[PDB]
Order: sequence, then C-alpha cells, then structure tokens
Amino acid sequence: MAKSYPTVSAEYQDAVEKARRKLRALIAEKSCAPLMLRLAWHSAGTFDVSSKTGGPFGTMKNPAEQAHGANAGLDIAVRMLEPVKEEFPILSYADLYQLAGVVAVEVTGGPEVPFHPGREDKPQPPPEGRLPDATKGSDHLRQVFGKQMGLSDQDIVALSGGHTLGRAHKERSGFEGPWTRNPLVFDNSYFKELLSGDKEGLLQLPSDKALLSDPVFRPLAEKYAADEDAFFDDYKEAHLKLSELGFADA
Ligand code: HEM
Ligand code: NA
Repeated sequence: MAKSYPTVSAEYQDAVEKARRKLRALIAEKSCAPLMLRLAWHSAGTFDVSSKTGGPFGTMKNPAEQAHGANAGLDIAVRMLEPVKEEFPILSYADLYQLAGVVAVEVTGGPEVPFHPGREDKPQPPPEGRLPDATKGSDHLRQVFGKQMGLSDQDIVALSGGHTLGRAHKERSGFEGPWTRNPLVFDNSYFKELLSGDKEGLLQLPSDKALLSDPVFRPLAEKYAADEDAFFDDYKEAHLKLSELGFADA
C-alpha cells in the first residue's frame, strides 16, 4: 500500500533502457511474449506478505524454482533471456524478468506498465506450492492473490486477463490450447470468451470459470468484456503491484 523506490545509478538506468530495447526485438522476433509474461508472473506470484519471502527477486534463475511443478517450461524463458543478461550483467535477474513481463505486454499491444528498477537477487527461492491451483476455485484465488500476495479482488480479475496471451501445453501443465482466438494480442478478448461459455478449440480452466460464479468477480469481468480502457487501466495497476511484491516497501 506504499512504496519508496531506489534511485538507481545512471549506468543501471542505461542498462535497463538498453535491455528494454533488446527485449523488444527478442520478443517481437520469436513471438514468445506470452511465455515471457508467464515468467514475470510466476517470478512474482510466490510472494507471501506475512513471511516476506518469495516474489520477484530473480529466484526463477535457480534451477530449483524452475523445477517446481507449477513452473514447467519457465526454464525455456530463463534460457531465452540469458543473452540479455550476458550483455547487461549489471542488471539483476529480478529486474530483468519483470522488465520482460512489461515488455511482453507492451509489444503485444497492451498497456504501459510502469517499471521501477532496483530489485536485488535474493539467494533463497520461496517454497514450492505458493502459486494458484488451476483446478481450484474462487476462494483459492483469494488465498493466493489475497491473503498471501496482498492483491485485491479487482487485481484478480484484471490479472486473470493475462490469459489473453498464449496457451497451455500438454507437456507443461496438462491443459492444452489458447483462451482466445488471437493469442499474440493483448486485448479484453479473454473476458469475452469466458462470458460466452465453453466452445471448441479454446481453453477455460476452472480458475477462469471461478470469476463468473462470484458476485465481486462477475461484474468486473463483465466490465472488462465491455470496456477495454477499463480493463487496460486496472490491468496496468495490478500488473505493477504484482511486479513489485515485497520490493521497495514503506
Ligand atoms: C489463478 C491464477 C492463474 C492460474 C491458475 C494460471 C494457470 C495457467 C496455466 C495452467 C497455464 C498453461 C501453462 C502451460 O501448460 O503452458 C497458464 C498460462 C499462462 N498464464 Fe496463467 N495462471 C494464472 C494467472 C495468471 C496471471 C496473473 C498471468 C499474468 C499476469 C498469467 C499469464 C499467463 C500466460 C501469458 C500464459 C501463457 C503462456 C504460454 O503461452 O506459453 N496467468 N496459466
Ligand atoms: Na488475445
């Protein structure tokens, strides 16, 4: 609910901007924005507010966190981004993975998520099992996002909009296919596909369905389905809170 951002060195700021450009060109070229967003998201979602452990602090680099079940396939993102670290080694992995999320969203047409650099790489990855269970429901979402992460009900619907990008893969999570007809375009189509019900060739996890069966989550999804500026605004807000969990507080 309050931040005090470090002023990083001119050289770090220059690294960040150089990296941002390189991420644009890497991402746009290899069309892997969605997996990049997933890396940022999974790097940050592990934060627990009561224990002040986990969160966007580079730990996704430790091949132990890449071995967490929930994280199958992030090792591809981590290897894809290493050249970027090779050229700007002063950057932390913490910063580099969140900047990739931000750049993913912006390249695919989505809102401008501000970026405040300065995350340190911590040494101890969080414990496995903090991220949300795709087969679970509305109250689980509040346990993960709400009680552990400290985000709000609005953050949950808006953020669940990240599934406007990309798809599931059988070898990673078990589920298969995309949520939307245009998986390389950041728009509000995800909430439109939800409210439309199940259909062939499009995925819907039970955690997706949870948003339609809840009096708070339901109208938010309706709003975002109808109003893409509303969605882009709230998403921008939530993505930014997500990207700084435990970072630069007070
Ligand atoms: C309850 C919350 C969530 C659940 C249960 C969940 C679960 C999943 C699952 C099972 C996949 C498919 C993985 C695979 O086999 O490739 C996936 C993909 C993805 N998730 Fe979520 N996720 C959640 C929240 C989020 C959030 C908050 C974001 C971003 C802000 C996000 C971004 C993505 C993206 C971009 C992909 C596509 C990856 C690709 O195309 O390779 N997810 N998610
Ligand atoms: Na889309």
